[PDB]
Amino acid sequence: ELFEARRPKAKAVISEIDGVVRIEETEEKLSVFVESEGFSKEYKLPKEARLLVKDGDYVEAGQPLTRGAIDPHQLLEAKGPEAVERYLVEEIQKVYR
Repeated sequence: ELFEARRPKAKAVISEIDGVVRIEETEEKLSVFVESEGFSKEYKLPKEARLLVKDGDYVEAGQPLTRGAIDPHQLLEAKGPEAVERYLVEEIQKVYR
């Protein structure tokens, strides 16, 4: 899955830009706002999904919000080549180790 650069089947959502996390939990919804100084994008997730972020936390661009495998391509647009190289080499080594 790593050597072929495939979007994982159960994949985590990563933040596109910087901001601070503001949680919203409805009975039927679990939207998450990452709020920057200019404007902000909203990510709607399944209700039972696991989160890595406490509320009101500062998240860099390309930081996993969800638990799951990162899509290497989403990461390439957000963080640039060196960040993807870091992710691939370590994630491969995880299995072999």
